[PDB]
Amino acid sequence: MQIFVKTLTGKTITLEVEPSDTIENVKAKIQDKEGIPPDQQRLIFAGKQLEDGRTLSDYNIQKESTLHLVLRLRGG
Amino acid sequence: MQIFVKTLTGKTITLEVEPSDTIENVKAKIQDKEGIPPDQQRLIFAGKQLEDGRTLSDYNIQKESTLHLVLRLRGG
Repeated sequence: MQIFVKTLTGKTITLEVEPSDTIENVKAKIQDKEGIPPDQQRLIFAGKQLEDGRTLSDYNIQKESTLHLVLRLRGG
Repeated sequence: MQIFVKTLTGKTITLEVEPSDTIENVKAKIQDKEGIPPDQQRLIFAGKQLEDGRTLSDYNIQKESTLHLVLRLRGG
């Protein structure tokens, strides 16, 4: 299925994923596709930050669901 | 998600947090559970002493991760 990722600049990117994909997998797609390491990605769906070890199906993410990508430096 | 907190006496407590919860909010939760003021709490993950203004996700604190709690009096 196809889901969209919205950035804070208003850009929209697309991914082909499956319900079984974990959030870290989706962050890995964004890394290969856009060059951002997962350490710097935060994914938000329905106002909730998504947990790496859970799947897209755990969050009821369906086809043409829109996630929000937020870029973040890691903790110091 | 569930996190674990380890003290200097080997005791393990647990909390139900969100990836976006700030370290300030985790200390308040420990205050809810143990009555210890946040001022007296130092939270540590991977040897790093965490910053109250960062989120758990900024430190790669995830499902069933174990933080360490050290108690210290304020400066203050």
